[PDB]
Amino acid sequence: QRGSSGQPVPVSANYLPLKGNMDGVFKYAVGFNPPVEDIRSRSQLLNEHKELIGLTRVFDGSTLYVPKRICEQRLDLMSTRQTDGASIKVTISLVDSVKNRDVVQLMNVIFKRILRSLKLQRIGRDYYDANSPLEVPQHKMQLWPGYVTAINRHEGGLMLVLDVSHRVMKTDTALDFLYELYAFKQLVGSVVLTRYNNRTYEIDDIAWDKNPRCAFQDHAGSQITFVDYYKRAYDLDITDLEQPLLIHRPMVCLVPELCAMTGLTDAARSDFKVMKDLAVHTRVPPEKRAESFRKFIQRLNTTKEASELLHSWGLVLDSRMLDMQGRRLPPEKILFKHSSIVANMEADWSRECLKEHVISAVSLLDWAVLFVRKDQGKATDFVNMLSKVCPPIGMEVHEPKMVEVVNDRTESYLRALRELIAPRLQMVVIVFPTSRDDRYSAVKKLCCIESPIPSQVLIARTITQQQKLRSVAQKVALQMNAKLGGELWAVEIPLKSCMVVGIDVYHDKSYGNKSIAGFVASTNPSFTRWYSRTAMQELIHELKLCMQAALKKYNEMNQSLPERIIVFRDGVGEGREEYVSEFEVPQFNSCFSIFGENYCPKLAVVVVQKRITTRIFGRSGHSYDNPPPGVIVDHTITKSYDFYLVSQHVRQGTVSPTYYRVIYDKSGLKPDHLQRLTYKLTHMYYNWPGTIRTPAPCKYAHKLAFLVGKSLHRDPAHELSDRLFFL
RNA sequence: UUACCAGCU
Ligand SMILES: [Mg+2]
Ligand SMILES: [Mg+2]
Repeated sequence: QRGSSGQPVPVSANYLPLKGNMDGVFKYAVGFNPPVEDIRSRSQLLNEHKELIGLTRVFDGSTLYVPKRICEQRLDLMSTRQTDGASIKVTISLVDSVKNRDVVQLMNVIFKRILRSLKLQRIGRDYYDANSPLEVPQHKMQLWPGYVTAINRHEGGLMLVLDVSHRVMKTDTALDFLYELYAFKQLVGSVVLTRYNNRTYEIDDIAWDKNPRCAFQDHAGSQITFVDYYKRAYDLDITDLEQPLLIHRPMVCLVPELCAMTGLTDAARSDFKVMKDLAVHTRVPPEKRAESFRKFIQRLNTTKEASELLHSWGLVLDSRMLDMQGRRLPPEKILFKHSSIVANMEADWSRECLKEHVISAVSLLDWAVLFVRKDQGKATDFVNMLSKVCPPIGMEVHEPKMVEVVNDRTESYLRALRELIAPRLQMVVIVFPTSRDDRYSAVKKLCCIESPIPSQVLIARTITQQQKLRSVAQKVALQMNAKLGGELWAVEIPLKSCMVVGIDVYHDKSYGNKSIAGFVASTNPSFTRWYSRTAMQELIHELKLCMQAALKKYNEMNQSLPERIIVFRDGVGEGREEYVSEFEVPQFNSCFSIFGENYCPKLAVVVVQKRITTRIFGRSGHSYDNPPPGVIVDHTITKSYDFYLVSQHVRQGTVSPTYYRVIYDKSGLKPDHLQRLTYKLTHMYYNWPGTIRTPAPCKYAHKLAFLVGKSLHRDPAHELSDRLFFL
């Protein structure tokens, strides 16, 4: 159940083993007979009685945890001492000491209280400070240091995972952002925080119907206005008598004039200046992240309340992150038509791809170019450069059919497109003056669904003379050759008569929560051509037909049927992993089996997760740095047949590994032959020459899902299923 | 869309 083929590397991970003083805590169950009545009463009486008997604890309704046995193991109190004056029969019953399963929740509560002791606020699911900000003053911004803490049971033991996060908050006030707007979707996700009390509330509604003159209830129903209360409490005022307000449901009202938005808005997401200004702060190298880790753990063991609480619960934690032994997979041989290039440590061959011929090239006897009269010169020079650069890379290209669209609007483009495309024509390229998503969507709708024509769209800006021409032509020629059903490079995959399948779902709130599911399955021994389908429903029953159709395509192409079927599942949360095993695997097992006669394929189902809080650093001596791409971590953190792989190379900052969780293995593949396989599949992406994060079938499936949900909104035509039209 | 990684009120 463990990999075995790879040279070991020294690595480390942001984890803290917690000492095993677990057995001490004893559990008491509480019982209340006559009134019951909720917590206010439960807290009061339990407080008094159990405090005389003992101190500390957690009591969530019925269960109660205390480190020591109560002075009486069974104790009965008979007085509610409430306003009514009735009686309550308190029944304390000691049960075992603590279950192995139940310790995790207890230490979770304890550590969240510990972190609250340090003055750190809890925003989102994260713990951020509010008195030590890194500040970028250009665009009214800064960063708040943050710690992403979680106590969970991993195979190594009861482990606290720590991770340094940063949360952008704007010095500008919500009133100024509203003035800029003069946006229901944007604010609801953001957790807007108040400035006067430095308290944080997730926002739900943005209501301008209400007015500040309306006064909220307080002091037993007395109506007091917001401005008077804020002046009395926090010593500030609201300048605007009439203003929009924000609503959060626990009736909580937030005033924009004192509210500063956290997070970065969609306009800020698009604006490149904001991203590049933030990146130097938010993106942290590995050495500074290690230094922040050791500063945090030094801070935790020095403050008074935190130091006392840990010894009160009798747990002492290590003083440094965990060290471990990952293994580096050998670099793989990337195979071009007439030469082979072994990728460097950076795992990039973008320069080399320019100078070598593609494996199999669809000779461009004819292709078309649409353009506007303004960019006619741009189109001509681009076509000339493209014709110049193609013969070096093996493709053979002829001069196009050039059509000048009457107007830049998409409708004229469509009117030309219907007449232009023919069964003979292999591809159409399009010139665009402005980058607008609707025009791209209409073009891709015609090209993918309504008519079977692969196509490429180019906005004018990237082709505005200078040295843009060579780079853009060389990075568009390969994309065109990939869209024409031709392969650029290859790697040697030992697996024979295997059909790797990649499933990833793109949750789109806009399109009625359709949960667009991708489905990409190889149809070649060399894993260079693919069959693409997409399943959508309001997945359960469309995956059936997608899988049967893919099996039929493989049978049509290879005159056989596969013995192995490897399924990589993405887009599923950590909680819902068991749901997939319960409901999806048996359905697949029966569904392809029933069609045909006595056909039983193996179905290896592996779940892939990108968003994780685990970090793997490397060292050689004392300095902490990023590990080279291609390192596996399979032991001491992995639980029940999983592993971690680093495959991406980052120019600035640290690497985020990828989690792989084998939820159902019946294929007979070794864990090592699956690890190496999913590493080799990482180089199979034809848009980026080099490695990526997620395996190539899953990345293709994610792009297919994104294209179908964001742009096409329907099923791409079955004619283009064989071609990677979505690249 | 040239292309990869981010009590409060
Ligand atoms: Mg994911
Ligand atoms: Mg593309």
